[PDB]
Amino acid sequence: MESADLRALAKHLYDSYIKSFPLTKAKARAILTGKKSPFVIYDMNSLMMGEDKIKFKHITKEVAIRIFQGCQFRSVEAVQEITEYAKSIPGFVNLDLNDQVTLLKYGVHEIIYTMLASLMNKDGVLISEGQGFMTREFLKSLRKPFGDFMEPKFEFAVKFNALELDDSDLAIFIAVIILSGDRPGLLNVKPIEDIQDNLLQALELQLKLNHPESSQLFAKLLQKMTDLRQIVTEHVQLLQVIKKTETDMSLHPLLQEIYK
Amino acid sequence: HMESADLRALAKHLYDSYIKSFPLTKAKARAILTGKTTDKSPFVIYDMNSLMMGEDKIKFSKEVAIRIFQGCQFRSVEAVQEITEYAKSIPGFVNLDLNDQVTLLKYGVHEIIYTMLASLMNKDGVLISEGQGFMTREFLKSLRKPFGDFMEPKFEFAVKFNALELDDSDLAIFIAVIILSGDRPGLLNVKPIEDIQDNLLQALELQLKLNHPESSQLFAKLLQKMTDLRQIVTEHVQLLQVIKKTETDMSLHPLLQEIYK
Ligand SMILES: O=C(O)c1ccc(-c2nn(Cc3c(Cl)cccc3C(F)(F)F)c3ccc(Cl)cc23)c(OCc2ccccc2)c1
Ligand SMILES: O=C(O)c1ccc(-c2nn(Cc3c(Cl)cccc3C(F)(F)F)c3ccc(Cl)cc23)c(OCc2ccccc2)c1
Repeated sequence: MESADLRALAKHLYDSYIKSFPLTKAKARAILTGKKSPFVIYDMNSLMMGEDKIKFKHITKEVAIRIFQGCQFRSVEAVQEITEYAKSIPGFVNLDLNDQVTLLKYGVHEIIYTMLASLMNKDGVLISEGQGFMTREFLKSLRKPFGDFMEPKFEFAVKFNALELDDSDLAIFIAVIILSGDRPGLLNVKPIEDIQDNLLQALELQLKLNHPESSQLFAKLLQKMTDLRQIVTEHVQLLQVIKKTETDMSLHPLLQEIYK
Repeated sequence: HMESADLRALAKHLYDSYIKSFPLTKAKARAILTGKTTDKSPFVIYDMNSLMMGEDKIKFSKEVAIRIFQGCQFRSVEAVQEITEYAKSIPGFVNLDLNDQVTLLKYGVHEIIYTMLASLMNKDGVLISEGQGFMTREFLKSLRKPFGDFMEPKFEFAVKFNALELDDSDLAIFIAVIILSGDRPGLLNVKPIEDIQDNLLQALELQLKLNHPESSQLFAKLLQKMTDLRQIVTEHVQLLQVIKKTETDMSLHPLLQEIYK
């Protein structure tokens, strides 16, 4: 590829990434630092006032369940956002339809965790397009398996955010995740890896121009995909504990199907 | 109101999801029904013995009409699942109130099943087991007690509906328009549902015009078919409640159980 083409590909993805995702990293960092202040959830009572404040649809019997299920609601929303962005990656829509489904089926969890760090600091997480803020303290302190469902995400995000990537970096990074040629059941891997080679090239040039003073940031960011695979697995294994433990969770079969 | 280029994009988006979500497309169904091919020919079920040989051919305990009736329930549940997956891809649907999401599907899945079952039908019968079987209308109509005429209303609608000669790219938008109906009982926020339907209706009008330029007023004719569906769903529901209060032997799947509450 030629450098001018990698600049063009990077700009393409950044523009799409902004249109696809409601709350950008740049905007989220403005809210967390205090630069319109969000509503803060730190305990039982402020949660009760919050679902009365903005009427969170993710939030509205037991508290720890309602919070867990609110993550699912927002996760379903996010999957669709990623699916739209995926269509703007040059070459993606020309792939075999089964392979498009396969790449998204397996990539979304890694991409959600990555983008969830954009909404997080060491003390909590933004919610509802940045109008809320749920504290790490409150999440960590939830009961039984829910307390320890939330804390691993924060632990990844604090390390990941130490890289100080911006939205133009992340757009290419997320694209690289989607075009992973090692997902189970892919029919035609060659054109997928061909796109990933171009995206990898663009990420490399992007990180060098946008962080010239950061030695081997490219390599350091590819090593975070090691983390991602591990956390996604830990995440999956945790869901199956709730399914086989919680008699409270049985919901509406239709909702169950939406969240399948 | 949108720009034509944006409506074509929405049409292309929905057709692509429809392909990804529904295994047996109308295009594939018509190829098997038309024949000519030797690699796709179905095994045909027209009586007791060919049904018995059929479960040995296609791999499709108790009484025949029941086993047949149960084969429809199984496939309906799968259909509910497929429609739910398609719905999530409709831009804006998953962003709606959670109650309304459930509500739109509760009432819409039957109208959509009937519509898409027409794709699997001609005047003589229906494809089964992902198009590997074909059961004759004659055979269904001749089932006993209340089950005989349980199957027949579907055929009556399908023969008329297939006369519009829609293809999958048209049906994709049509199905979406059905789901995002703002006049379903118990919806909390009709406005955001209606704004989505305006976009889907806009997309449908443009799609039908480009893809059937010589089909005068096909848009309006296709909306007048949404009238039929509402009537057939009611007759269907009322017939199940007869079976439920007659066959205590038989039992319904929880997903369908809930949809009719
Ligand atoms: O606005 C966003 O971009 C956004 C994305 C992700 C989360 C979120 N998801 N999950 C669990 C999870 C993950 Cl991580 C990945 C796939 C599927 C799921 C699951 F289980 F929900 F299905 C979390 C677990 C812990 C935390 Cl603090 C956040 C998440 C999100 O939450 C914001 C949120 C937190 C509390 C209550 C409501 C909403 C937002
Ligand atoms: O391949 C498909 O996409 C497909 C979809 C629908 C049917 C089918 N369902 N039903 C009854 C029904 C309806 Cl209509 C809606 C909700 C719930 C139910 C019920 F009662 F079963 F719970 C039928 C009644 C009459 C007819 Cl000829 C078809 C159907 C279907 O059958 C194909 C089929 C016919 C025989 C044996 C096995 C499968 C297929």
